[PDB]
Amino acid sequence: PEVQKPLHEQLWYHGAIPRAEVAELLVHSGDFLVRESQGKQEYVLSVLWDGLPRHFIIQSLDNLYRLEGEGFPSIPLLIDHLLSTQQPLTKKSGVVLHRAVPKDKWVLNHEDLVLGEQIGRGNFGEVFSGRLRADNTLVAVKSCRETLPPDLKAKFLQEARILKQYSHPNIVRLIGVCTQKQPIYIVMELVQGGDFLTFLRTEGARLRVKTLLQMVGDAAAGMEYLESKCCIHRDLAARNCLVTEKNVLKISDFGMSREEADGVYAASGGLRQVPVKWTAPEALNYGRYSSESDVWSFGILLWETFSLGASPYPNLSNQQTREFVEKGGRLPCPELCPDAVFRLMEQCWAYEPGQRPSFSTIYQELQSIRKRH
Repeated sequence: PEVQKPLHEQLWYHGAIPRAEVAELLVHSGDFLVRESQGKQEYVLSVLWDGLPRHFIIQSLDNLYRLEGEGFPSIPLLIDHLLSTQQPLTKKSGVVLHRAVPKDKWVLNHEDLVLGEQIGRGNFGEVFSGRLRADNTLVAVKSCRETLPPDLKAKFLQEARILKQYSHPNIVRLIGVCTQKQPIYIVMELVQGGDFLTFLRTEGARLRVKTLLQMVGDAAAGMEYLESKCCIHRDLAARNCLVTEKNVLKISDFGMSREEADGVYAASGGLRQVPVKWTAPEALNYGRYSSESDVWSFGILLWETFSLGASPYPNLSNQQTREFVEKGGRLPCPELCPDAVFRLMEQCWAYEPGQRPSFSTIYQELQSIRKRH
């Protein structure tokens, strides 16, 4: 029976989840969960009341857990008491429990995972290879440095929030989220061939034009899917795409990605290390991100592909690149780039976002070009 299970096996115990996720989960008055305060090193009962989460420290003495009333030898017993009696958590607050909010299917225990070697560094910190102990599934593990500013750490679970919703052959699969203890991890499929930029540079002259077109076609299919889900990626670049053992491309690094039903994300203005040279002018100038700015990014990706991993605007700083683009400046046609592909790239970088092609158009055009290779 449930109440006899340890706290760490309870459906309504959410461990090290951050406050922003708590606020997401607590929807109706009386919705609650129990978690660990990483700072205070105490258990906390978080409950929605008058529209906002309220956080109550669970006291312990003589191995009995309590608030301002009776004590119990376990937190599940305390929770059962409060729920069954409908007693306010404190006389002063009047807060009453109504509904235990359970973990979703994506939560993974730390004990389910073994971390391997570092494979990358992202904006939040290191990315590791790893394995699931139950079956030896190889995984990629995204971590978050503790010293990052609170406002940025609050964005760490965005990649998981987004990828939980998706399933497509050209988008990296989420496996789980390790939020029951610190350190918190996001666990994804391991795409064994690594990043596409390194692939282009390493395999270089071995790659046939037909293969290059299939790989950017994969990217285009991934982007068409994301658009269909109202997802604006914002960080599309060759180095953020991964290559499988069979040279299938998958889009990765969703940390910046935003879901917007009406198709436009207005940036905070506070983003650091913005990928300027991959970003559309309206996105930088006015903070307007959309699938149309992702199309701009896609044009840069196409340039990266057909240059076999050249660095864009190599003789310009980020500020100089913005000034260059405002003057009409664009990247030159790579030697190996078919005329039709360059024409498409040029359309991706139309100054006005409304003049850029759709991802469906891009995918169909790339496919038609490949069929003559």
